[PDB]
Amino acid sequence: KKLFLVFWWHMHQPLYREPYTGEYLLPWTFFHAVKDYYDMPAYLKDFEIKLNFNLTPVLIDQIQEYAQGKAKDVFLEAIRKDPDDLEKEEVEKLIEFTKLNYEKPIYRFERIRELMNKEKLNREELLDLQTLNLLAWCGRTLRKDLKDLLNKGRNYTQEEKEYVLNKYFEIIKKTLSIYREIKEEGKGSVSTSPYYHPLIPILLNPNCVYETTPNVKIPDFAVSFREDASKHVELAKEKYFEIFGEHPVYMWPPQASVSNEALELYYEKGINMLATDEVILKNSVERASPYLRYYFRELISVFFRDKTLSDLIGFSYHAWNAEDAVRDFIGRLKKIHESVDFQPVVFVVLDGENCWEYYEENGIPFLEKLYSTLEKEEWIETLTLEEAMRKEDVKTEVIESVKAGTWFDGNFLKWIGNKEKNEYWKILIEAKKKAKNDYILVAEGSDWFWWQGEEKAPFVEVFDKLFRSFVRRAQE
Ligand SMILES: OC[C@H]1O[C@H](O[C@H]2[C@H](O)[C@@H](O)[C@@H](O[C@H]3[C@H](O)[C@@H](O)[C@@H](O[C@H]4[C@H](O)[C@@H](O)[C@@H](O[C@H]5[C@H](O)[C@@H](O)[C@@H](O[C@H]6[C@H](O)[C@@H](O)[C@@H](O)O[C@@H]6CO)O[C@@H]5CO)O[C@@H]4CO)O[C@@H]3CO)O[C@@H]2CO)[C@H](O)[C@@H](O)[C@@H]1O
Ligand SMILES: OC[C@H]1O[C@H](O[C@H]2[C@H](O)[C@@H](O)[C@@H](O[C@H]3[C@H](O)[C@@H](O)[C@@H](O[C@H]4[C@H](O)[C@@H](O)[C@@H](O[C@H]5[C@H](O)[C@@H](O)[C@@H](O)O[C@@H]5CO)O[C@@H]4CO)O[C@@H]3CO)O[C@@H]2CO)[C@H](O)[C@@H](O)[C@@H]1O
Repeated sequence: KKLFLVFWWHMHQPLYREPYTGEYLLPWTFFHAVKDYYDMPAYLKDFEIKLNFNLTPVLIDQIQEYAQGKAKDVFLEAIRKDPDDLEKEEVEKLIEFTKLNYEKPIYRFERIRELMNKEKLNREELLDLQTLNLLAWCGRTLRKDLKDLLNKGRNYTQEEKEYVLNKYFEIIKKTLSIYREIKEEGKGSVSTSPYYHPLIPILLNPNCVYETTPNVKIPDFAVSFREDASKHVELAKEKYFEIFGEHPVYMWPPQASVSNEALELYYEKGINMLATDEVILKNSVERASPYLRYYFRELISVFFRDKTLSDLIGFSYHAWNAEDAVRDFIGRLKKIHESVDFQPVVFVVLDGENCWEYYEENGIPFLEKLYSTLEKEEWIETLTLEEAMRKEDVKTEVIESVKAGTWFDGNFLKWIGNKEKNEYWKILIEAKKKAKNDYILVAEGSDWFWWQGEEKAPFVEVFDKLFRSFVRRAQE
């Protein structure tokens, strides 16, 4: 009697490339590529487990541009420059970026504390500021290789900074290939999402938000987004085919977001399985175990993730010692194993790149110990998405209707419903009536709405500039 454990690590970045200047206005794709996007599937070279990955097509597009050397990244240009050539604005952005990340354990360099307590920075201090920002984002693979430079902690030279930069781009150049390799070798399945990570249920039917928040105000959706929702899925299939050589049969719905109409669209586009959140299961069916494979109207398979286990990794274990955390996780899995007489399927699904920066040493002690311990428990079998879809010795159930929602409180309020987020939908609705190209699809990404209408925070004005630029470019 095994416990079937399925990790599904979701990787995504919205499009940071401004269409009039061609510049990447934030560096987050670069930094998560060098820190997480190669390294997370690279664990499979050292550990004999299965791990699965979602790659959004807009993320793939950007990884390709960085690998090809065509991304003009304005933040990275300020890192690369000799400090004598830095503009004041570039120094301010570098300071602000450091202050944003200052308390994360991956920024735990004593020299960073020294630099942020200086009234004025000279050339050698700016070089350290540049290089330590780079090295803070070092991934597991190069943390071994650059150990000498990482332990120095200070007094970096321009030659050393450039050496780090070169190694980082080598990692990026190898990134799509490792996903293809682990897929071909049967070490994991790779899924994708509708192209720019939109909220498919709202595009199909904005009235679905009322199934969970009846009091919400939404704008007048005077134009149909139903064909765009189809296009997000179809273009994603095409990009996935280019990279991996088949049409994707698994997709991760952005924000775990589903609805009856969205599940029908996924089915019509040939998707055979997806996962969503336990809250939607609880919202939709009174008696429902999350350890079964569900069939929605016998059209498409659905798994509901184990929210507790996913949130332990996403929110709890960064504050723990690595062995405390792994013992706790294994203990919980054992309690599941002993709590039922069938073989449960346990889906652990969360973002694959956003939690590690809060862990000691980028979560490498935690993941190395977790994966080492998992692979040695005879009662746990980690599965690919393909194996979880096809496994016969699993329990199964039919469901006929779900209540539309997301993994954020089961509802859509993080993307719609207040004055500021509604104004973005209004801009998009008016833009859609006049849209001439696929930049309207870029503007439909969920990320723009997530950041809008929150309390002010550094750099979020850039998301607004991007969104509004895509909206304008869509009409030309
Ligand atoms: O603000 C202070 C904050 O600091 C830390 O949080 C940071 C976190 O450690 C880091 O991983 C990242 O979080 C990312 C995350 O990695 C992504 O996967 C993504 O999270 C989504 C998540 O996977 C989904 O399950 C869903 O999360 C829901 C939960 O299911 C709800 O239970 C609720 O979670 C709260 C949880 O119950 C509490 O124990 C507490 O830890 O706080 C949790 C969040 O408030 O709400 C969330 C939805 O917010 O949806 C997620 C969003 O798509 O995205 C995350 C970032 O949004 O960044 C965190 C900094 O924001 C520390 O862990 C926290 O305890 C602390 O409160
Ligand atoms: O009120 C302020 C706010 O403060 C804190 O947030 C700040 C972060 O700590 C800080 O790092 C920075 O956040 C950056 C982030 O680091 C950067 O990577 C980028 O985020 C990307 C994700 O990396 C990417 O995966 C994708 O995330 C999706 C994800 O795929 C999806 O599944 C789901 O989880 O939604 C995510 C959002 O759509 O896209 C985002 C970009 O959209 O950009 C971030 C912003 O620059 O800045 C934060 C704000 O200052 C606390 O986290 C927070 O709770 C407080 O609300």
